[PDB]
Amino acid sequence: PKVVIDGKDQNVTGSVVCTTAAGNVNIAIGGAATGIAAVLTDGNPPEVKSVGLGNVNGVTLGYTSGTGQGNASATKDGSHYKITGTATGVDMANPMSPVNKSFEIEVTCST
Repeated sequence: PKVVIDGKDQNVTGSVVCTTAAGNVNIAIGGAATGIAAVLTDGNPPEVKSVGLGNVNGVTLGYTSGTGQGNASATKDGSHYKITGTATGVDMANPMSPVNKSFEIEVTCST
């Protein structure tokens, strides 16, 4: 599993678990210390509906489709998923302007 936020590798150790419901793919990495999750469509190519990166460098980052904030794309190659885009968050100290960091997620939902 590979998670990169703002060009910085998170070196994630948490396991990757994927499930399906109501025509969507739910991807989740790790647990409390990680809090990463994603929601894709079960089509090809998959459309990113949301990505949650948890709290990184003081900001709770995530992407949400149809908000005008950030962007996100995904590709599926077998069980492998690649999600790239720009996540947004609130600057707790200076809420004047939002925070935009790029992210890249590469996971396999196998074994």
